[PDB]
Amino acid sequence: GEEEVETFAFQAEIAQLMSLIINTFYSNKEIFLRELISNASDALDKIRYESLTDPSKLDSGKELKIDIIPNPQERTLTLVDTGIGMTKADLINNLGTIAKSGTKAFMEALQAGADISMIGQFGVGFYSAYLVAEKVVVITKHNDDEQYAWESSAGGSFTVRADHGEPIGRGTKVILHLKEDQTEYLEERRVKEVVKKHSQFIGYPITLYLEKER
Ligand SMILES: COc1c(C)cnc(Cn2cc(C#CCC(C)(C)O)c3c(Cl)nc(N)nc32)c1C
Repeated sequence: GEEEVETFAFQAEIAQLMSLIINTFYSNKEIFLRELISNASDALDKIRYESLTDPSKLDSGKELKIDIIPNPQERTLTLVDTGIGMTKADLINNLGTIAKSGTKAFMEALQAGADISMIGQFGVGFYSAYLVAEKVVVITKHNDDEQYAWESSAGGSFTVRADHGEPIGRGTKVILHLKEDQTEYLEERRVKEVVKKHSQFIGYPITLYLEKER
């Protein structure tokens, strides 16, 4: 009803990127974590910076953090930040619009012998989620907008709806529904090893949750 879903097509360039990400043979999948962590960090930087001018921007939650939560029984890995969040326009229009050129350069660079690990230099690392995820759900809440859920299982489309499930207050929760072959990422020990390798110096506390059972 009010949480009625609308389905949208990805920009052509982004659909091909995502296909390339899903169908290229590439073993170093763990780079997805660096990119999602990097995104969480920039969103937290943004809200911190804006809060300096206008401190009431933190009324929706003072704490600036990242939690990484592996759940084996649901086959999900979640990354939750208390960053700036995304508006409806961001999710439907602006993120796609901005990412076209990065996507097009990335693919050109791949043709010319760059590797998929370099996705972050092109501003489009979010889509490396599909190295490991069959489906990605993003819950997000920006100040003065309402909470939204974005979802996609690739194949060229995404859905956006109002989300009246549990309030996140402010931020983004990226829920990675992992592929059957990628369950190593549902163990804290693996997640820890990847965070130490690639994201040790992030300027926010990253709590790695321990799976309650394997
Ligand atoms: C819907 O899913 C996505 C898609 C399709 C593409 N990219 C991203 C990456 N991304 C982008 C975020 C943003 C923003 C808008 C500004 C920069 C104005 O805050 C943004 C934010 Cl605000 N937070 C996080 N964690 N990631 C973000 C996501 C999550």
